[PDB]
Amino acid sequence: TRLRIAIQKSGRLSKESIELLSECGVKMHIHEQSLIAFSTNLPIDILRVRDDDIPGLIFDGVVDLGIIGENVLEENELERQSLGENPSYKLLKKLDFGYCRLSLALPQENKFQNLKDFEGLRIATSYPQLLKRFMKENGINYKNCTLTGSVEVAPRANLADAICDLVSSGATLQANNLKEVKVIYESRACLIQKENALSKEKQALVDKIMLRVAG
Amino acid sequence: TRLRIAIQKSGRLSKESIELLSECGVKMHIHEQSLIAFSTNLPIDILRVRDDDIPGLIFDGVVDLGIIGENVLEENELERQSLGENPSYKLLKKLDFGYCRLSLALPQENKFNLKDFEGLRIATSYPQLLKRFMKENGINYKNCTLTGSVEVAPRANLADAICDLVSSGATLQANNLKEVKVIYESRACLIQKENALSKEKQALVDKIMLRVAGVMQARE
Ligand SMILES: [Cl-]
Ligand SMILES: [Zn+2]
Ligand SMILES: [Zn+2]
Repeated sequence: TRLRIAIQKSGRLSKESIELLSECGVKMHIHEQSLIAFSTNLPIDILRVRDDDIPGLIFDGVVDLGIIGENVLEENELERQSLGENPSYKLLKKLDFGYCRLSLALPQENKFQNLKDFEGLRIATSYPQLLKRFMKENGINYKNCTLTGSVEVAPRANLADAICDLVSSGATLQANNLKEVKVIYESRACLIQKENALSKEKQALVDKIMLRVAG
Repeated sequence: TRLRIAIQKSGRLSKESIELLSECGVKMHIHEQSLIAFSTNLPIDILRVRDDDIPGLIFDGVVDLGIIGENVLEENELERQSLGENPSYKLLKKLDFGYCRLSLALPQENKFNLKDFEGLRIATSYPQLLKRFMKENGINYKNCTLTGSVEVAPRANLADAICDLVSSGATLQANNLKEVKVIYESRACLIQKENALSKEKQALVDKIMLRVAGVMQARE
């Protein structure tokens, strides 16, 4: 009977997802719960999960609502489509946090003229589907390297020539002596809902939060 | 032109992987907790990554060798094949560590046959392995993919059952669950990328492989 809302357990979106929910009247205590936190004033459960699992939890109808970045959402949507599946979700609201971009970057010392310079390069990324689609759209051939973390270290480790990296301030690129060369995707946080109809009580509650989110 | 070997950075296989390399005569220094480390006596780069990335690095030819659990290798192979790709690798050796089992498990209070899983929501980090098993056995189910905290999903009423990886030497009694069916038995493996190596690198792999065999016999 309780609404299930998935949010990122720790990372970019965590703090502001919890802040948003509170401002919408959802009271809860976030301590170190491994998976679930229970709202103390409303019939709502907060599932604290790895960001990468949120799109799938929505697609699979496991949870009702989720707060997730467009990049993670689209990466996983593309993965599921490529498996021949039909992932679907309701977009409820584009949010005012989670701002970041996914960009091609090169070692500082490289002379870069064009996207054509990425031809035949090995490119390290945590977003292989998003990278793949961009490169196909622009007719550039390359070799993939999928790494879930430490992407920016790939060139120094001689694993890749270049990277496709999620960037906000430029600080981590600077630290790894890399330079942003081409933005391929721009992302923000979004609130989404599972496709299948909620029970009457649950949808009413969703409608109530959506009022205050708009608020 | 240096041999690249990918191993788990930290987790179920990390210690045992670096130990196997030492046992085989590969000396190395680890100066920091970062992606790359190097052998001191041989022309080898040691890449320390998330386990889940190792199959892909091998399929994509990014590295030459990998040490990885069969479960993780098979999950990602199935994933890549289901994407329309043709993941390929050489299996060099099944190793003497990383023993673990992917098991359907239920809450201890539940009355458990496999058709008892029919229609249940099943949480897992290995959705392809689960899907394949359930299709082979004609049991319909609802998927729940979680990268972590799988064992908490039923107590959180997020799922009815789990398909969980359990280590040799460990049980689920503490988490209040019962293993019902092992669907996959796994150990650590040494694998190689598909495209031929240079003669020099292949020669070093051969030398390592002889040593691995001697090490495993001497450890029994
Ligand atoms: Cl040194
Ligand atoms: Zn409290
Ligand atoms: Zn040293």
